[PDB]
Amino acid sequence: MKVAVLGAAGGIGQALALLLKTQLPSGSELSLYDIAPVTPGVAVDLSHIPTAVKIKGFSGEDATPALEGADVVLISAGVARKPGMDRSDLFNVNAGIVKNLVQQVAKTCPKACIGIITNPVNTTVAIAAEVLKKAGVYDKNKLFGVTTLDIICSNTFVAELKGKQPGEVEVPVIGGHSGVTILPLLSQVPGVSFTEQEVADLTKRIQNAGTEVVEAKAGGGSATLSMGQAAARFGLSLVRALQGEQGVVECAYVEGDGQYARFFSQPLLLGKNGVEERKSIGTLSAFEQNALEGMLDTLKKDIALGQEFVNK
Amino acid sequence: MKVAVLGAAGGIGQALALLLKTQLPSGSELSLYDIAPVTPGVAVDLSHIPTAVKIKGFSGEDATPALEGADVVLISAGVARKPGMDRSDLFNVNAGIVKNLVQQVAKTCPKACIGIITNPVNTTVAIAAEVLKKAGVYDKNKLFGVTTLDIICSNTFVAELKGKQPGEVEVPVIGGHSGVTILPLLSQVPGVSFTEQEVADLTKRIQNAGTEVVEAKAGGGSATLSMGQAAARFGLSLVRALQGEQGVVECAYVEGDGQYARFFSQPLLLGKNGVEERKSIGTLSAFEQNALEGMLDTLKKDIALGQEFVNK
Ligand SMILES: NC(=O)c1ccc[n+]([C@@H]2O[C@H](COP(=O)([O-])OP(=O)(O)OC[C@H]3O[C@@H](n4cnc5c(N)ncnc54)[C@H](O)[C@@H]3O)[C@@H](O)[C@H]2O)c1
Repeated sequence: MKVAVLGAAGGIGQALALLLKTQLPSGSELSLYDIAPVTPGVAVDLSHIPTAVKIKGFSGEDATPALEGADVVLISAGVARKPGMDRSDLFNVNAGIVKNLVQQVAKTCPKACIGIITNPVNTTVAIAAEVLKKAGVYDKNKLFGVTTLDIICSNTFVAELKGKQPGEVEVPVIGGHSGVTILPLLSQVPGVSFTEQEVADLTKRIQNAGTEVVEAKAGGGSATLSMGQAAARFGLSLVRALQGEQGVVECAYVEGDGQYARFFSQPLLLGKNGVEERKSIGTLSAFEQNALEGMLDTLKKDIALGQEFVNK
Repeated sequence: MKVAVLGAAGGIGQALALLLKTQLPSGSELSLYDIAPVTPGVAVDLSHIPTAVKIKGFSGEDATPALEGADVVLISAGVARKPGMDRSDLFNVNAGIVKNLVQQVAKTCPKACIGIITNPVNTTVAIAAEVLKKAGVYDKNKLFGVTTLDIICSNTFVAELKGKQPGEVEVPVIGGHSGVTILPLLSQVPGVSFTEQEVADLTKRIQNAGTEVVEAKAGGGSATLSMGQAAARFGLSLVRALQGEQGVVECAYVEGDGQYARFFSQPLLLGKNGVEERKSIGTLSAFEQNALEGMLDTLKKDIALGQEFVNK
């Protein structure tokens, strides 16, 4: 099976391509693509690592050469926030490239699962959906917003706080991928019970994790490595399910039953064709219930903004 | 165990910290250091990955807080080469950085094992030694020049050629870490046989693998991801050995018996005190015999340079 990374030259893309080179299954194929002229050399550098994963790099305006026969297309192209900005600012910046990149996909590998990393996810996914719809090949079970970073961050904070082994904690995270739209279902963390203030303090910390990294890098980029690792966990999950592994569950922003919004991140059962079943968000706590409602308007706005950009 | 990465904000440094954060044994501590102000931000980014490895970053002029208690110190600091340059050409821009870093290691954690990644390793390892000898704390079982990257490139090219599974091949490589001092013992590869010609092409390819990447990145930088992977393997081998594991063997550049030069790279058994035993380079073919000879001049020359730089 072939995986294609769009935006492989940036900080997130390189960390991701490194992880995938070293962790995809023997026999997999990985093609990298980016406008950056360094791109082909990023592949040559990775080609030197001794794993049964064939790698190739392409530069240019045409991504087409690395989308041929692609099964999974991970999109991390774009740019990221510096100190001050939010996640609803570089909009025209990236939305454009997402728009462009999603188009080449539709023409070249419509039936592949597409994972969107480029922020702001809430909006960029909607834009990709509209482009896929417009081109007449949209498969709503094959378009996901990679929100995995919010999951691994919540795992880490819950572990440290409660003194648990970090690999043994998995917290479900629902909603969206930015600020208020990010909701940790802490009431559902087995074996651990929290106090209202911990839930409050933790939720805040989890929602502001990205800012924590920006202020620390003092305007030297945002999270790139952990983002890389997370995108890496998600790509492998997608790849495992596509190969028939059963029981693969990941929360991800997708087009659902519209119960809360056209797009919403909830627990997903993945299978040979992408989303196999959209799990329920389960029983919420008063706090989660409270928080779930107050972010709605914000979420559909992002979605809105996304739809607009394409249809007009 | 505590691992200190010096020069952590560069491309090698960051790819290396990413791999070590997810791969060191639970319980380990990872310290990052670079003069670049972004460094502490890099650690915070990595601190978001849920593994039981505590990580912190430090910036500034003084590496002291990074070095307190380190058991392993990896030095990837310094400038990489530009298209056209050679590994020898980096001596001037890197000698002082190495000198400064190693002195702080000497004052703060003299017992730690030191891995010099900074090129030209043939020369920078010699500088480090003299510096340690002058601080009066040099342990030749504790100072190594990381050449692991020549190994993994060798296992890759050999596998692609002979149709073997990359993970099953281990070609040993001795000499030094440069265009003509890198000698792969293709004759000792258990299982495969090569033709006069094959050995000829493979050998050149392995020796210029570094340039292959610099050229391919067209000025963007040299091997950084394959290099981060190689230094990670080496660092994992060292740590497993410091912990008591047996049978740990890695080729590295160190002060040996002197049979070929003050420093030479050969198979080394690693143990709880650093280099445990330097294994014999074994059986050489006609060709390998020629190579080994052809290069000694350059090597002693390369070492001579690092020495007078500290002495003179
Ligand atoms: N052993 C090998 O196989 C091998 C392979 C490639 C490169 N290298 C060498 O490793 C070094 C690293 O290259 P790179 O690709 O990461 O380059 P890079 O330019 O991308 O990063 C180098 C980093 O060194 C840091 N640095 C410089 N002086 C410092 C000091 N005094 N204290 C702390 N940090 C300092 C810089 O801030 C920078 O982040 C170079 O000397 C390169 O030639 C080794």
